[PDB]
Amino acid sequence: MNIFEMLRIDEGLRLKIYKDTEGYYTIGIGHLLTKSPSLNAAKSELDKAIGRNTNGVITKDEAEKLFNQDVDAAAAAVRGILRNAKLKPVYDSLDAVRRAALINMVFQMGETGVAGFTNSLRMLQQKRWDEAAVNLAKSRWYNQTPNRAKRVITTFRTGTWDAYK
Repeated sequence: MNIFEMLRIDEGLRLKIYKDTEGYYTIGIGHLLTKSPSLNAAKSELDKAIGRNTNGVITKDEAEKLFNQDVDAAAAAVRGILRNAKLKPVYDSLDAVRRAALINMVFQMGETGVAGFTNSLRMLQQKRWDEAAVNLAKSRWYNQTPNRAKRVITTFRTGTWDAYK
């Protein structure tokens, strides 16, 4: 098991532009294209990504390509996140699994959502730090996609993959 797997399990895999839960323009295994309105916007977005006039269609490879980047990036966010908000040593003290969920939770957060968390994080404390996490996954996925939200916090709160297993 792993973060990849885990996200493929949580995100699902779509090759045709759709709206997510929040009604955004998304694609693949999470690829948020755009928050707008007009598809076009999102389509165009897709186009520069891919670079080939997809017209809302992609391929497994294509998708897999976006994915990896998305992941490496969440993985990167996470660090910076607790980089700030102080509590860096927490980032370091972490283990695989916790940290995987962390990556999950924060993927594919986007500056605005990112910002807040950091706040809610600092303003929390070295020991409290944890609940903002659980807190953020809740809300992001609660109401709408609660199994996911459950799957995460657990994994996060347990350091065990059994949940996704």
